[PDB]
Amino acid sequence: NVRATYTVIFKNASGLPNGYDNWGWGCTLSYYGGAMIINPQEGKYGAVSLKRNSGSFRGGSLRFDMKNEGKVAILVENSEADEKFEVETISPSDEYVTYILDVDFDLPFDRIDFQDAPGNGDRIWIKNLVHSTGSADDFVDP
Ligand SMILES: OC[C@H]1O[C@@H](O[C@H]2[C@H](O)[C@@H](O)[C@H](O[C@H]3[C@H](O)[C@@H](O)[C@H](O[C@H]4[C@H](O)[C@@H](O)[C@H](O[C@H]5[C@H](O)[C@@H](O)[C@H](O[C@H]6[C@H](O)[C@@H](O)[C@@H](O)O[C@@H]6CO)O[C@@H]5CO)O[C@@H]4CO)O[C@@H]3CO)O[C@@H]2CO)[C@H](O)[C@@H](O)[C@@H]1O
Repeated sequence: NVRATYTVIFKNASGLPNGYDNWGWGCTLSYYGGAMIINPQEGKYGAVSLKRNSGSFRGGSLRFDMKNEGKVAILVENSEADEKFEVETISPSDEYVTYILDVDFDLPFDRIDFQDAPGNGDRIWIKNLVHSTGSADDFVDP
């Protein structure tokens, strides 16, 4: 079977996704309108860090809808190795945009981070977060 595995982490969020803890820092999270809303603290470069409690992801791509007042760094991490990887930094947008990003990290990852890169407290809204084991080019949106 050469088709990808698509993991819908959350569609509309009314809390953390079942199977995930938050190992984030320097922010508060709220949930409204199906969005996970990150409110980072000024000067903390805060982030949500969704930690898959059991198991890991490998390579593939990350898909999500986001709007954001400031630049957002997308990272993944391997908690066993304590190794992080910067996937992309996304510029501000006042409207939701769908991103599909290749993850070229070559260790498995069990943490997915959305970070307030400028450290200015700019808010971030996320919906419809999905991992695919396949490439962004080959992604068909579940
Ligand atoms: O309780 C559950 C569980 O916890 C376990 O411990 C976890 C913990 O929960 C978790 O929060 C912690 O997470 C780490 C994470 O692993 C690291 O990757 C992350 O690293 C951050 C760092 O904290 C930030 O300071 C840094 O911010 C940088 C930024 O990267 C850089 O771009 C920015 O540059 C500025 C520059 O300084 C200016 O001069 C200018 O040029 O502008 C630029 C851009 O604005 O500077 C920032 C400040 O330096 O980012 C990195 C990367 O994200 O840190 C977090 C928090 O510590 O991980 C631990 C595990 O190790 C327990 O172990 C377990 O028992 C328990 O159950």
